[PDB]
Amino acid sequence: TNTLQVKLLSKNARMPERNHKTDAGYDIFSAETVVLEPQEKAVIKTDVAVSIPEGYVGLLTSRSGVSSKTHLVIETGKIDAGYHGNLGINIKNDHEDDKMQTIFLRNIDNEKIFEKERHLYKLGSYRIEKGERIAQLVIVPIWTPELKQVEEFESVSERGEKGFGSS
Amino acid sequence: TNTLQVKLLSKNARMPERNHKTDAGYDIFSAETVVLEPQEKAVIKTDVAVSIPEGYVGLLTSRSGVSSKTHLVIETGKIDAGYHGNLGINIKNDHEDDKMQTIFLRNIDNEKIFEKERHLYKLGSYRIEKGERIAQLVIVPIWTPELKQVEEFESVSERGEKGFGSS
Amino acid sequence: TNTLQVKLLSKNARMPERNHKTDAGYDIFSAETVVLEPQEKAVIKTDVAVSIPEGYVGLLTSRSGVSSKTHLVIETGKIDAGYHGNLGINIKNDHEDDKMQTIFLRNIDNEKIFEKERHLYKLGSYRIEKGERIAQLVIVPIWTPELKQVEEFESVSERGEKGFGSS
Ligand SMILES: O=c1ccn([C@H]2C[C@H](O)[C@@H](COP(=O)(O)O)O2)c(=O)[nH]1
Ligand SMILES: O=c1ccn([C@H]2C[C@H](O)[C@@H](COP(=O)(O)O)O2)c(=O)[nH]1
Ligand SMILES: O=c1ccn([C@H]2C[C@H](O)[C@@H](COP(=O)(O)O)O2)c(=O)[nH]1
Ligand SMILES: [Mg+2]
Ligand SMILES: [Mg+2]
Repeated sequence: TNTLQVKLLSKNARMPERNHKTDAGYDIFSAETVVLEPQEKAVIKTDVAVSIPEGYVGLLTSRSGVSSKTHLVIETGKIDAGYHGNLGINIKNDHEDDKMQTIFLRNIDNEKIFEKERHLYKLGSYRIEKGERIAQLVIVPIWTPELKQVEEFESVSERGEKGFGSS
Repeated sequence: TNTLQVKLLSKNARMPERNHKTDAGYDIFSAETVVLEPQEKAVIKTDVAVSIPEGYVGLLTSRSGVSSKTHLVIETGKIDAGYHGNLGINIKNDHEDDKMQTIFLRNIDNEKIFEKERHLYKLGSYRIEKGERIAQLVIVPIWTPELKQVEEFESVSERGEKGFGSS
Repeated sequence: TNTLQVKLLSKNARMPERNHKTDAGYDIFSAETVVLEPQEKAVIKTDVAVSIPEGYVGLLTSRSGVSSKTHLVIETGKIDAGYHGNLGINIKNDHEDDKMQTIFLRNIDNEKIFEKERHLYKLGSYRIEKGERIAQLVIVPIWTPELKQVEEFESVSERGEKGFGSS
């Protein structure tokens, strides 16, 4: 009732963790090491399942550090109540593909990764390490009413049909 | 009270549909056939209006299939209580514009569209078909208090001024 | 209790404003003038602090006008209850870097900015002016339960492990 069921699907999974006791979200960790080149897309596995109860939705979203410092973009996942599969981090390296080469991959803090064994990478490539903190899960109540088709609404609003307005 | 008013604005509109009875969102369908080239932006019409009541906001957001499989990016629309206009899907084909040509448009499952009448397209172009399911609407309660300007807050938090932290 | 504490951190700050009395969000204004070139990223300062109470999260998100009309992309910030720092607008000019030059910067309505003193800019560059309305803050209640690790969930759902489905 004030409890959320969490299922760890492999040895690579980490239990989600809340930094401060009043923060919104539970930190989410990668269960896989992946390199993403510029423009490359992936669904990164967490090997974590949850059982969000009816009346709620999970928002599987970015962290402020990773999104602001790198070109790694996470599309917010709407995690349905009842979904018991592996939580997937839906991600793109949105660094441009400019055809330049470099010796340095970048980590999720945008720091150059110095390797003893030197290799050539596409400029703007990132490595995500297993066990790194790349997303968070925030759970929010939802309203799911019956839909009633109408020809006209039962009240006239101040806003009306106005949208996509200027600044 | 557990009812949402929905107004269909044309013959091309489809009534929004919830897949599972505990899912968060109502599937939203395009009322238009559009081709989007790489980097092209549009507001796609649903020809659907709704009357979200005070105390709530609608989140007009992506589906997991379309966002993960294509370069089609939907910016989450915050649908105001009282807004009675046509719901617009705010979208970009974020495929890079690399100047390559192809015979194949892609659908929203990222499958090549085979045509009897062959044409040249920009590589990374998508067609969205009228009646296709490209977004969803999730409704969430909101807190809208009066704002009280202060010189200092009435409590000291654990978090304090910390933000945009590392991993 | 129906009150939100707001702290103005400088003379460049503006008090957040709700357009209609039933709208979801409080408009948020830039405290800085910045030019963003294609692919450039920034955290734009508002010089505004807030004290979101426990049980809520702030969503610092785009406006419909700016996102639909420009290539300026704002990543939704999850503003923690207790965070008392300067609200940062996490932004990218996602206009492609095509190496073309122009005399015209664009404003956030995507209008060309005519200058008496003519200068060369990168095509797709935007200027954000201090005091312009570029984001909004929507506050939403959250559920933050204790996590209970399990080997199997206490109910079988209709959805099950299904996710990232087709259209
Ligand atoms: O970023 C995401 C988005 C969705 N899902 C899963 C959980 C959702 O309940 C399910 C939705 O799938 P469709 O309804 O789009 O098929 O996919 C994820 O794991 N991560
Ligand atoms: O993706 C979106 C975003 C907004 N709107 C509409 C409904 C909102 O209430 C209204 C907000 O317009 P402004 O307040 O930004 O002018 O625009 C949409 O239809 N789709
Ligand atoms: O777009 C954003 C995202 C986050 N934050 C601040 C407020 C949050 O509480 C804090 C989170 O920082 P980390 O927990 O990611 O370190 O950063 C912003 O000001 N703007
Ligand atoms: Mg891009
Ligand atoms: Mg979002």
